[PDB]
Amino acid sequence: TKKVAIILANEFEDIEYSSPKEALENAGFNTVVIGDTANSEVVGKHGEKVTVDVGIAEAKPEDYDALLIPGGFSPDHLRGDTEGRYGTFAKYFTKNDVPTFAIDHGPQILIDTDDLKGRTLTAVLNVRKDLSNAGAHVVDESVVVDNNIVTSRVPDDLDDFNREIVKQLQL
Amino acid sequence: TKKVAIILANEFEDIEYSSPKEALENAGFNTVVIGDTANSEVVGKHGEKVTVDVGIAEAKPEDYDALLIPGGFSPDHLRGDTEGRYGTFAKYFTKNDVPTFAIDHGPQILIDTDDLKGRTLTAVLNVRKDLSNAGAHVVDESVVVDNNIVTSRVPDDLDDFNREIVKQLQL
Repeated sequence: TKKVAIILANEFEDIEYSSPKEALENAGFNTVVIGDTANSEVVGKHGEKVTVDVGIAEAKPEDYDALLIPGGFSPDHLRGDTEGRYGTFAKYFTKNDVPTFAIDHGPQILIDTDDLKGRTLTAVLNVRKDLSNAGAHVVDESVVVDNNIVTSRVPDDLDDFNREIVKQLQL
Repeated sequence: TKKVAIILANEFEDIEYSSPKEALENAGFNTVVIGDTANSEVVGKHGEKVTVDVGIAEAKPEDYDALLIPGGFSPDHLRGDTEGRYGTFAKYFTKNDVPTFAIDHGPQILIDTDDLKGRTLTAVLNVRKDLSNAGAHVVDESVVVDNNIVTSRVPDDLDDFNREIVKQLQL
């Protein structure tokens, strides 16, 4: 069975967690929350409470068949890690062409892989300039699929996002 | 006289608004809050309420002698402006070498000027990579002064930040 790593800090956009999680699980895939401390709780911008399954220090990226990065301010928090561990984690996925799903602010973590040069991505308007500064070809579409990397901008994009991420994993 | 434009959205870091505002006003300078709509109220991430003085649609950067950008998630919201009007507002200050003060996440708005290449600044760890990708020389110091641009990282830097921003205006 295929299993998706979801990297999560506080103040994630609740629905950008719950909606892709439900779409993946409905397609038969499992999901695992990776955050600072196993068994700690992170809380969405709108109060959703999620328990972290696996600590970032223990997580083995090769265990997972895809990476999901919900938006809101969770990505910004993750990029506060003094050792940059979430960028390093994401880099396994970008370096090995493993399905990598990132919505809204989620693509901010992909900047930290240094692997975006010549990749085609969208994201929330707020961060598009930083994606372009990281060398991405940035567009403004509801979903963008560049081989393994699937990106979307906002919660209104979820239908399109969800349908692409599940297709990616079916391969 | 001397008037400092403070660009502000919801979820600013309260003290990064109030402490520089108070230093500037102690030293005899006026502050004007620039936001989406004149006379509306924005609320800090710890609850502080601020009235917007001047709407970004009306505001003319030439009218001001400095720009102050408090951090928290305010800069992120401002960068979400559909027409990019807060970046455009900042461009006046960076092009014309007017005193420009940004703390914590505040330098994220300076990215949108496209004027950071070769400039030296600091910011909160979370956004340094994006400043480097924008061509800035990023360092980790409590306050950095590059001609007109004064930056700092976190609220603990505020004594150093405040000293430098007031020194700019006296000069």
